[PDB]
Amino acid sequence: PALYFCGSIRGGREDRTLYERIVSRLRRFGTVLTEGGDRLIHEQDLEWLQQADVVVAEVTQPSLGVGYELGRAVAFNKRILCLFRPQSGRVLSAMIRGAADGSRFQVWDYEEGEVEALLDRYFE
Amino acid sequence: PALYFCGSIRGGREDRTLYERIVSRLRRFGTVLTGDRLIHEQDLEWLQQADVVVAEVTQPSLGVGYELGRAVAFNKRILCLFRPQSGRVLSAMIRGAADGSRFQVWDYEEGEVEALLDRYFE
Ligand SMILES: O=P(O)(O)OC[C@H]1CN(Cc2cncc(CO)c2)C[C@@H]1O
Ligand SMILES: O=P(O)(O)OC[C@H]1CN(Cc2cncc(CO)c2)C[C@@H]1O
Repeated sequence: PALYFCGSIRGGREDRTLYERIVSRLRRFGTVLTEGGDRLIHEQDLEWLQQADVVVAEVTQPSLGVGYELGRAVAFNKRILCLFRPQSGRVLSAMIRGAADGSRFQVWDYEEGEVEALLDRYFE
Repeated sequence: PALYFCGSIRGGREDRTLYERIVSRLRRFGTVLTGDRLIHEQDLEWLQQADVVVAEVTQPSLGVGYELGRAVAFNKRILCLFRPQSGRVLSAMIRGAADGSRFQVWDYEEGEVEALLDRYFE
């Protein structure tokens, strides 16, 4: 299983420690392809994105990059899991919340402390 | 001339005034189109029926980025407006998706937005 991980960087790194947690778990389930010059980045991740079997994304921290990766990932027909925290106070965008279909694209609300648990349940 | 605008909403509304300015100008030049699943499907419709997607991308937003991802995949023509005065560095997914031709990113100053839009639209 080849896994692509999306999570905010230039939109804010508020959740970096959580991203690391989320990635540490994914490496128990597969290789993680992720992690003028912005053109290299764009070009490289678009290739990794093409190769993934699951696209896992943390969508609390608003970010253009994460949004665009999801848009290209829907186009490529990839299987997509999004993770959102209602505790944050924000309201997930409707473009994300309503691209969900309940299987190929899923969106799960969670509390930050049980992310490993949830991850175990999805990749089983 | 069918026009789709995107700007931040559930990821921030600091630029609401500036969005109104862009929409007003957009209307000179053409038709402007602007449950959560209704919204996603209805918007994905206009996005498809569009001939050019204009996004203001100064403020980070999942939905503007998504819409942009889908428009690159609908090979639609795209123009992005970015404000260095915000102090943000724009996402590399946006600056680097650009090809100078069918996908453009222009850095402008808040005052000149009307002028930029006039140049873009002959
Ligand atoms: O928050 P961002 O920055 O807008 O997008 C964040 C997403 C886009 N990423 C690709 C990327 C990787 N290294 C630097 C950049 C510069 O942005 C972008 C991975 C991340 O999931
Ligand atoms: O900031 P957002 O919400 O993440 O995305 C912002 C873009 C998504 N919009 C579609 C939309 C329309 N009515 C409510 C919502 C609630 O999101 C969203 C147009 C806007 O260009």
